[PDB]
Amino acid sequence: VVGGTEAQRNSWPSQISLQYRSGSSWAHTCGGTLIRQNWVMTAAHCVDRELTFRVVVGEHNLNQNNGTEQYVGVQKIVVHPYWNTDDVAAGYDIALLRLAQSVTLNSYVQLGVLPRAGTILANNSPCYITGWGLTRTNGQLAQTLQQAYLPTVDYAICSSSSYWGSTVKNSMVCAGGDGVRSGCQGDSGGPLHCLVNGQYAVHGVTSFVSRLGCNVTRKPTVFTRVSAYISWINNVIASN
Ligand SMILES: [Ca+2]
Repeated sequence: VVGGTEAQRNSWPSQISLQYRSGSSWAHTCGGTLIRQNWVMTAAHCVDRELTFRVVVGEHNLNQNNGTEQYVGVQKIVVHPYWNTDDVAAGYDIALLRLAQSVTLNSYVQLGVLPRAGTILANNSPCYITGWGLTRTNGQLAQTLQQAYLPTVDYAICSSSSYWGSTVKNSMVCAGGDGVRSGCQGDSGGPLHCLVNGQYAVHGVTSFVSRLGCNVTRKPTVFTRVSAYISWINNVIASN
């Protein structure tokens, strides 16, 4: 997250760190949202590689013991069947991970609240992106979880020529684009939390930014629109 502030430890308890095995250690690669005690919602593109993955819940600082972490292997990966790795702009950038164990809920570990199917937010709706992604374009991952206030940019504006044009689909949510704050590599798969009727819900799964850079004016961060996939999500959990 570029232009973020450090999140309080208990603000976003559904945020997870998706990590891969790298030699004798584990490396953060993406975010995710805990949606059942044994299911995580993330981006399809985060799990294209043939890697070994684990999920960390209750995580705050990737580089130090927080006293709150639970580490769990990934047992099954269900990518949206229409996902195509060579075409992120087509959408469908969403995947569900079944965890090998059910995690224990507490102040640091909670299920993310999902929007009702079909819900579209009004332009300029208040949202926060969270994650441990790069804190600058071509920079390095955050140690501590970051948040940044990224108001939505509706489809009409986001798909206009000076924004993302045809690249953005109505199955996506755009947010930010102020040239200061943005998601960035390593935030992919994580939540966009938006305040609606007094309650934050996870409206987006972080998907992509400009090839030009993370914080680029009129290139808001783009997220898979969770509310476009509620039936798909329910169907997968029901059948697995
Ligand atoms: Ca830690």
